[PDB]
Amino acid sequence: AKMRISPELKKLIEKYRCVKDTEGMSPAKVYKLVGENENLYLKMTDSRYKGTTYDVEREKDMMLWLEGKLPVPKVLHFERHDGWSNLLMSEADGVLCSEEYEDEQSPEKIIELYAECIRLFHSIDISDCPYTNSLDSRLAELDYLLNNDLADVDCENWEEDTPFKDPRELYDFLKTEKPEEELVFSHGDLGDSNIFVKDGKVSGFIDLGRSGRADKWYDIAFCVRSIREDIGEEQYVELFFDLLGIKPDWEKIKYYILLDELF
Ligand SMILES: NC[C@H]1O[C@H](O[C@H]2[C@H](O)[C@@H](O[C@H]3O[C@H](CO)[C@@H](O)[C@H](N)[C@H]3O)[C@H](N)C[C@@H]2N)[C@H](O)[C@@H](O)[C@@H]1O
Ligand SMILES: Nc1ncnc2c1ncn2[C@@H]1O[C@H](COP(=O)(O)OP(=O)(O)O)[C@@H](O)[C@H]1O
Ligand SMILES: [Mg+2]
Ligand SMILES: [Mg+2]
Repeated sequence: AKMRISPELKKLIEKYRCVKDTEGMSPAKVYKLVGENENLYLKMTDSRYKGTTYDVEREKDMMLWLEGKLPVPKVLHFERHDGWSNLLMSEADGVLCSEEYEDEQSPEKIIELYAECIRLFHSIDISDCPYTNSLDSRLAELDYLLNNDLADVDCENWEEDTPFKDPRELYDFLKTEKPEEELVFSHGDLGDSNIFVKDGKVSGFIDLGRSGRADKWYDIAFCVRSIREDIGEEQYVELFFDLLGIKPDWEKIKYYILLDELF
């Protein structure tokens, strides 16, 4: 248990000036490798999350599968060293969505980007998708996290509208209100922190440990959540739906939003 990376990987990143990310809120460790000819990225999770949607090991699988289907990083190196899952990947092409609009009067551009991701997602053949993240599987995983204290139940940034007075109240609810599901490709954590844009078009997706099959409303819900907080104006949510060309199923949007609360 040397705590981190193997020798080989150490040699591989030597040439680069390692810069530790400070944005990622997951349990994973992220490092930007500032190189001469390019930039590389190293992401790693410890053994506690092995098997879970946090496991970069799983993230690596989806990264490989999605190649030639979505703009994802190139899997440059992967290893399981000392109970850790370490992934070396290519820098996402484009500009981090969040950064690209971090301060602009571009509400419409954001919404457009979100709707493009959704349509784009729907066009992906999940017939051979490595993982399935159905509600059943997710709740089983949530249950696991809570039992092993792998979830931050006290100090997380919760929605101002989450009723529940404790973890199990919410778990129970999710377990009781499971909505009907209609599998489609799902990112798992669709936000301006995991999406890249270029020339006003999506150019890349990262953070894939939670990708796989799941209901259509999952990602839709995530977008709505960002939108309502990052651009206060009920009117901009209606536009997002106009672009997706569908009516909102509020009951399901609320559900998937709550589902993400303990992750
Ligand atoms: N625990 C680790 C996870 O922490 C965040 O996830 C949390 C969301 O950030 C919270 O939502 C807040 O941030 C949204 C932007 O996404 C805003 O729209 C919203 N108004 C805010 O309440 C939500 N309540 C809980 C969710 N677990 C990271 O995103 C995710 O990558 C990381 O794995
Ligand atoms: N391949 C990549 N190219 C560019 N930036 C990346 C890449 N991988 C990670 N990052 C950067 O690091 C941040 C955290 O990485 P992410 O995979 O989202 O970890 P977490 O699961 O904690 O959110 C991202 O918001 C992004 O800024
Ligand atoms: Mg992320
Ligand atoms: Mg993540």
